[PDB]
Amino acid sequence: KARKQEIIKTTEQLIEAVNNGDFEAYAKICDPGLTSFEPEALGNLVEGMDFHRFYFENLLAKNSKPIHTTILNPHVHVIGEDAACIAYIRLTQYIDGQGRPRTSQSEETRVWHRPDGKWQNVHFHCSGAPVAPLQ
Amino acid sequence: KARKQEIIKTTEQLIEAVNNGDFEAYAKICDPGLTSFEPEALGNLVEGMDFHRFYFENLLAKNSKPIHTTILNPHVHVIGEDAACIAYIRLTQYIDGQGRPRTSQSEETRVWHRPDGKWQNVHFHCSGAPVAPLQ
Amino acid sequence: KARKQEIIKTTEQLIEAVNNGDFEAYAKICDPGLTSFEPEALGNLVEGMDFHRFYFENLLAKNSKPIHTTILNPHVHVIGEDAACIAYIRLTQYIDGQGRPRTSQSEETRVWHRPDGKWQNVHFHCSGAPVAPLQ
Amino acid sequence: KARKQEIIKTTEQLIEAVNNGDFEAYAKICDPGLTSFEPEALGNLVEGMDFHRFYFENLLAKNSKPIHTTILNPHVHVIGEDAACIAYIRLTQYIDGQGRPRTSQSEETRVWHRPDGKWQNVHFHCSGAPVAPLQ
Amino acid sequence: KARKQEIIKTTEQLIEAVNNGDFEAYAKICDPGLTSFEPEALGNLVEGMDFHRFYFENLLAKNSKPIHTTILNPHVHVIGEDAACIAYIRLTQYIDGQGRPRTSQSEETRVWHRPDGKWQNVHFHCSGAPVAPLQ
Amino acid sequence: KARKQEIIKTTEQLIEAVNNGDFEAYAKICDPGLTSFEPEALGNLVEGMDFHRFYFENLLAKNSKPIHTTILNPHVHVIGEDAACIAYIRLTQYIDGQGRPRTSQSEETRVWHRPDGKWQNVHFHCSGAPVAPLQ
Amino acid sequence: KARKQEIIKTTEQLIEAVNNGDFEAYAKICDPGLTSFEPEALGNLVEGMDFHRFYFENLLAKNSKPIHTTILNPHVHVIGEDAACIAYIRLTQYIDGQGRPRTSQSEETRVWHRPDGKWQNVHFHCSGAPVAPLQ
Amino acid sequence: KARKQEIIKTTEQLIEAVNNGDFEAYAKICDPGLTSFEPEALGNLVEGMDFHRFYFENLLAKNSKPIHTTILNPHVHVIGEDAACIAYIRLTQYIDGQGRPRTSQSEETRVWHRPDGKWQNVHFHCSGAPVAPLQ
Amino acid sequence: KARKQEIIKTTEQLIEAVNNGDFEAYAKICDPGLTSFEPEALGNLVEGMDFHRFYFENLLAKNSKPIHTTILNPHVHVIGEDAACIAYIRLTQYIDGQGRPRTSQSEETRVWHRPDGKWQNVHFHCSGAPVAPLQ
Amino acid sequence: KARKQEIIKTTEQLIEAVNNGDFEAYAKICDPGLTSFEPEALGNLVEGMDFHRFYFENLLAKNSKPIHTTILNPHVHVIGEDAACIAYIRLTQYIDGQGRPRTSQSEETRVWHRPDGKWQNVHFHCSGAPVAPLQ
Amino acid sequence: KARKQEIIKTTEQLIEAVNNGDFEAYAKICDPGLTSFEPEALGNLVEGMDFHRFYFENLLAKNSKPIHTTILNPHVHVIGEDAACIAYIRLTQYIDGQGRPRTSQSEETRVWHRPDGKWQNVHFHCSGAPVAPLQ
Amino acid sequence: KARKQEIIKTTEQLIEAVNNGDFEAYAKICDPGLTSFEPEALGNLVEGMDFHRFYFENLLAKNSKPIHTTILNPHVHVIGEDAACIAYIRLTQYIDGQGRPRTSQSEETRVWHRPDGKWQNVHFHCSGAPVAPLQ
Amino acid sequence: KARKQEIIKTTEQLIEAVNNGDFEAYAKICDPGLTSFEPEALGNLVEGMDFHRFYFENLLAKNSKPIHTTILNPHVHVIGEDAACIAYIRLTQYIDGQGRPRTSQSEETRVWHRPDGKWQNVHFHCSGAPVAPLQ
Amino acid sequence: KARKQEIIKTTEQLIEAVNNGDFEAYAKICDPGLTSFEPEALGNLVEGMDFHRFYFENLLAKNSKPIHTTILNPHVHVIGEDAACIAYIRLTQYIDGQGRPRTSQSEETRVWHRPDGKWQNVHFHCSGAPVAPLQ
Repeated sequence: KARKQEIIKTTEQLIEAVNNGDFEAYAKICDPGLTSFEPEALGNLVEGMDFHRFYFENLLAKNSKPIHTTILNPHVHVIGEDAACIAYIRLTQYIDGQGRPRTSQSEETRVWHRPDGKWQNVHFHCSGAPVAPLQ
Repeated sequence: KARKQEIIKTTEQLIEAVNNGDFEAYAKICDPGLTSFEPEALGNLVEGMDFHRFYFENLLAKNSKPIHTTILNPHVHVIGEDAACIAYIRLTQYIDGQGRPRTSQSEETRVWHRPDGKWQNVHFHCSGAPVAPLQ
Repeated sequence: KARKQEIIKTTEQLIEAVNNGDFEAYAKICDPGLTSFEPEALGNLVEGMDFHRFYFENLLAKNSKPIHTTILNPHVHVIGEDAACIAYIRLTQYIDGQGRPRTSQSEETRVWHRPDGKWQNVHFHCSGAPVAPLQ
Repeated sequence: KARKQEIIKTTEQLIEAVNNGDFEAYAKICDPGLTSFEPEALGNLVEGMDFHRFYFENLLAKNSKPIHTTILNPHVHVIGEDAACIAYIRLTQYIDGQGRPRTSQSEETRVWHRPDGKWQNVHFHCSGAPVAPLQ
Repeated sequence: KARKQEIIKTTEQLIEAVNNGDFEAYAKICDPGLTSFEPEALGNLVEGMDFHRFYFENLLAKNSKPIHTTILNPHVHVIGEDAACIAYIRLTQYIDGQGRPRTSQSEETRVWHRPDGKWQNVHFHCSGAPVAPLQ
Repeated sequence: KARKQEIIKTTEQLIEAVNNGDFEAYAKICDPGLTSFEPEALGNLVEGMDFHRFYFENLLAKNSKPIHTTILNPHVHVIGEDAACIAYIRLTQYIDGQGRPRTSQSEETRVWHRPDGKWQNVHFHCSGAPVAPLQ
Repeated sequence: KARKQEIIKTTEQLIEAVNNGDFEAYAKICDPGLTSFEPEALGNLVEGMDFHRFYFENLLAKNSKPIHTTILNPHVHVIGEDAACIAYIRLTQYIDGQGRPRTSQSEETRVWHRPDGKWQNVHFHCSGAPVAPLQ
Repeated sequence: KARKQEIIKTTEQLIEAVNNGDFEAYAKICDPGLTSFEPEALGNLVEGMDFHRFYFENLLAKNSKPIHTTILNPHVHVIGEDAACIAYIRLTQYIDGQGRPRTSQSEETRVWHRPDGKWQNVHFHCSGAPVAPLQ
Repeated sequence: KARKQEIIKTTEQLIEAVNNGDFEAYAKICDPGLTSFEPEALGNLVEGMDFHRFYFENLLAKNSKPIHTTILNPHVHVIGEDAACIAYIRLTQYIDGQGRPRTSQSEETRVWHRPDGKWQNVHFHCSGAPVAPLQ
Repeated sequence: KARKQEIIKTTEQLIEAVNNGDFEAYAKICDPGLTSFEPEALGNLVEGMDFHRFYFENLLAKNSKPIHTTILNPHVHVIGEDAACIAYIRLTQYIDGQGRPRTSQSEETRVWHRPDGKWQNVHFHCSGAPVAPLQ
Repeated sequence: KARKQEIIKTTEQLIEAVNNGDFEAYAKICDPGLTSFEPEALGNLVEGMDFHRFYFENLLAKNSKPIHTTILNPHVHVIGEDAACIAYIRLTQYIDGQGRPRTSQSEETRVWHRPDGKWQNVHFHCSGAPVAPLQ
Repeated sequence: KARKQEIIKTTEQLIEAVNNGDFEAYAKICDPGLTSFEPEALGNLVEGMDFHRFYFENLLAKNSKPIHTTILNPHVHVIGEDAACIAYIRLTQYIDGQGRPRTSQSEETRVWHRPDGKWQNVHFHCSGAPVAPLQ
Repeated sequence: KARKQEIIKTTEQLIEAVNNGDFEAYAKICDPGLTSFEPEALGNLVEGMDFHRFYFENLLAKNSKPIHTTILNPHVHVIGEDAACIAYIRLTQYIDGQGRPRTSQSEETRVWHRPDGKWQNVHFHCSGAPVAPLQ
Repeated sequence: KARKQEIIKTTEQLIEAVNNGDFEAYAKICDPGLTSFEPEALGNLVEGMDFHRFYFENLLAKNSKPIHTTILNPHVHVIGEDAACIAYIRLTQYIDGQGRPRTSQSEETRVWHRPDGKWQNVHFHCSGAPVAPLQ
């Protein structure tokens, strides 16, 4: 019961890092063999870090607008001593180029494993909106 | 290396069962606590079997058209003695109501665990097209 | 903790009655001073039973199609010995006039009171789709 | 008969606070376990204060335009010594970015309980327009 | 206080007569100098009975479909011993040519006078939908 | 015959006051229990003065453009010693934001009563265009 | 004052003849040098009877549908012992090819002269709809 | 034969006055009981001078652009010693806001009477374009 | 003055022949070196009879519908003992494939010469609609 | 054979004059009783010079752009000692308001007579584009 | 001068053969090394007979509708004892699937050479419509 | 075999001259009796040099943008000692008004003759795009 | 030079087999490790025979319509004793469901290798239209 | 197995050169007889270097924006000692003129041969997007 809390804590940390534009921080939580389905891949299965490094260097760098993220009804499956899965709904509140409020939704899955006594994210599937807020 | 083959074999079996409209068969491979993201849920996270039982009783029952399914570039992560994850691209070839050929694509993730010495599917995330071919 | 279960049980019963087209049954669970916000009222606050009696006599009577209803993440507030409130999301699966599957969503609130030792529904607010499935 | 007046008085106070952009004031009238259905949640059931805190910090702060709000035909149910429900129609008059007059309508439900001898709002369902005037 | 009830009673009777297609009955309640604003006049002020006699002879005659009419929040002004005014909102529920339910709204004013000890309708203004249900 | 002239005279005075933006003047001619149907109410029946006070404070204040109003074919019913009704068509000529001429039409009903030996307007129904010229 | 009545009587007779499809009757009331502006002339000024004779032989012949015509607010100028002018608005109620009611408006001028002690129509200008009801 | 010339001469004079923006001149040629059908009246029959006085004070005042008017195929009926009617087609050439040439057509009727030994225009019907050139 | 009448008479005869579908008759009135501008030539200048012979053999042959043709304001120039030109406007009334009346306009020029003591048409220019009625 | 050359020479001269904006020159070649069909007349037959004088005073005056005109396949009929007709196709090359090249086509007829030993143009019919290049 | 006639004669013969659907005849007039630009080639340069043989076997075979072809203003260049070129405009009149007349235009070039004392067509360029009439 | 090379060489030279805006050079290679089909003629067959001289004086003069032209798969027929024909596809690469690259295609035929021992172009047919690059 | 002929011969044979619906024949010419880019794969790289086997069993089986295929300008590279590449343009002529002719274009590459002394196709890239004719 | 690595290495080098705008470098890796299918050729098969030289001189020269290219799932066939083929999917990430991120996909084939002991690219087929990123 206590193990579900630390998956949600770790997941929160990861999302924080991304919104902060901290590539250094992000690289410590992801497995170096990470794979992902996301809208920016145009239906392709991407693998490794360097496809993502572009957005941390050229988009997230300029992040100045106020933002808020809410995680709704997380379901955690624990499937060994060192293995976990989480499914959740994500709401992001942001302000657009007109100065008006906006909200966008994505539905998301992450898979976790614990090599060397540290949790690492090995896979990610993002659906509905992209990871960055929709336009 | 040999453990990746049996995940792909088991995944194939599951997809076969669905196309066949065999609810009995389908219920043996899924965990009774299965959860899923799929377009038919309208962005909601559904849990348990009875949301799916409707399509096996009222749609799949009438399945008469010829169909072919191809799995492209499956990536398998093995994350314990009894835990596995698979990501893949799915192409379905089918014939429409005009009698013309059609093809549709979905991109898909499944998570697997082995309680009682049998593999069970615990989570599913489907993206692009629905599980049944698009119109 | 046990009182939340009987609100969800009673709410289920009410929804059953409506789908069944049982006006007799429906009249026993509702307060005779019931009020409602629903799309069929065109933004107006209707009160009493006879606005609803039309659909039980002229629409629900003919109900023949297969249907399934799922209640997602019900939140119950208990606010006295004899007073309760419930908020929930409703998914309805149905088959259309072409013979194709459909799903529709509504988000809903009900308020309950217990005069004479029996639960009665005193107010209802329906949002998104109407009470009957959308077209 | 006298208890219906103090529900309408309290409801008026709450709406005043929101239009004024007074988060401090707003937090005293709402229950800390408040839940709401509103268009900004995109069909989701939100809970707690911090989803709302964003608009008091980033939108309502800048409120400068003249505004008027009218409550039409409030119906109050009183359902214990310490429990009440109110349904009402809301008209808001405002001036747009062109300097022209506008009016918008919402239809609304609030549920009230009296712990510690003070009325607290425990649930809210907003329909038609959002809480802030429509564009 | 009692005089407001008999205006609402008389108004109900008139609406009944129209839906029934009873021209004989309708002619007894209206003043022979009746005037009206209604959508069928195309923005013109019509006077006397023979413009209306057409619909009782050629449309209302064929009235076979089920119908229900609800009067919402009637306001009555009494302005002498023998003079009254009523404003109200009207909801009509009907079934269309596809066999589907429909609802339409009109907002309406009637003026009443009592020559020879019998109430007579002297003016009518109809707005939103026409007197017969909208298509 | 002479009593029809003073209703038309009084009605003219009222319309003058509105176009002039004289709230003080307007308040003396209307009954404090005035009710109205007008397009700005969005199909609702408004009552009392403060819904109208907004336009005298924020729109009519700025009235600078040339305007002309013509009343066509007024019909007056006199229904006691102290009670009257008037129906009329209104044409307004105005100049738009391009500097081009425009004309708009509304069709209108007013009801009058004479408490304390002074005529007061008790009800108003406006149809076609709003009270202010259309855009 | 009495001479205005016989112009309206004569005008009524003419309109009757046209709706009846009586070319014989129509030819007795019109001057043989009649001229007209009407939509069927496509902006041209037609003169004499034979342009009109086509519609009495090929359209009006088949006239079977129920019809009603109302003349609103006729203004008559009398301009000698034997000379008159009339301006009026015409409403026609008719039933369309779907079996639904319709109404159309035209605004019309006729000029009259009395050679040989009988009134004759010398000119006609028709505007808005054509002489026959609009589609 | 000679009397047809002076009607065309007088008609020319009137049109000149209007294009010149000479309200003084215009008032001498029209009967004080003039009536008209024109597009600016929105299908209504206007009477007297003050509806027209607006355009001489606020539009025609600014008339600066070059203009030319041509009268085509005038037909004159003479119907007493002191009574006449004229029907004609009018072409107006003008330059638009882009500096490009434009032409517009109207088809027109005027009725004339001679009280006190001076011709006066008693009625006017304008069709196609308005009196001022079309945009 | 008398020579203008015989040009209009001859022109009438020609138009009669065409509507009648009489190629024999048509060939006697036209010069064998006839040239024409008409919409059927697609902006080309056609010469001789055989381009026209197609419509007399394959379209005009089937002419069964009622038709009427009116010639408006013919202008004739006579330019020798044996040479003439005519310009005119043509209105055709016809019944369409729905059984509804229609009217179409063309504007037309013909040139005439008298070799061997018989008038012959040497050129034709047709504008607006084609020679046969428009669809 | 030689007489066809002088018609084409004279026609060229006329077109030159128009493009040059020389009203003086143009008036010497046209008959004072000239008539024309042209698009600027809106389907009407204009007669005399003053309708054309407008374009020489207000459009052609400003002619500054480069222009070229080509006459294609002129057909000349000679129909007396002093009477001629010409049909031709006209291509005009011009530069538009963007500075891009444009070409437009018209198809044209002119009729010529020789009073007092000088050729004069008595009629003109222009089709496709107007006389000035199309936009 | 006489050699231009036999090119036009030979060209006529070829077009006859095509419309007749005579592949045998067509093959005798074309060079076996014929090349062509035509719309059916989709912008490609086709060479030899077998691309054309398809339409003689599967389209032209069924040719039943009446057709007429006119050749306008042929220009012939003769460029040796045995070499010629022709440019021309082609009008085709035909009847469509509704039974209505149609006309289509193409502009065309053919090149001719005389090996073995017989004229042969060596190249063809077709522009505007295809060789068969347009739809 | 060697004669095909000098036709392609000469054709290249001509295209060079046009792109260079060298009218002097262009006039030496073309026959003074040149004819052409090109889109700028609007479906007409133009003859002689002066229609083309306009573009060398008013468009090609300003040619400043970079351009490249490629000739694909030229087919040459040689049809005497002094007579030749060439068919080819032309690709032009250019930069537009936004500064973006563009490519356009035309398909083209030229006919050549050798009077006085120098090759001269006698005919040209251009299809798809115009001679200058498309917009 | 002779080796280019046998590649074109072999390529022709393959295309024949496909149009014939001969899966047996097709399997002998392709390498069992064949890969392809084609529109039916939806941008994916397919490998092996069984994706293609569907169309030979369910589409090509029913092939009844007349068809013709033309190969334009094949370029062959020979790159060893046993290795070759071919690029070509393909035109297909076919008849549609209306019975009208159609043509479609694809541009295509094939790669060939000679194991065991027999040519085998190892790769295919198809662009523009699909392998079967476009709709 | 080792030979597949050097094809992928060489292919990477080529793509690098293109993005860098290094024409010198690009010319060393391509065969001087290179052929290509690419969208810029408009369906044509181009051959040699000078069609490509335009983009290295006029587009790639200005390349300043950040860019990233990813090669997905390369398949290599090796078909001799000196002959190879590669098929791959290409994703390009770039920033647009608004400063927003973009991604585009192409699917691509290259053929390689080793004359003189150096690998040279002999053919290229590009599909989906062009070689430069899509707009």
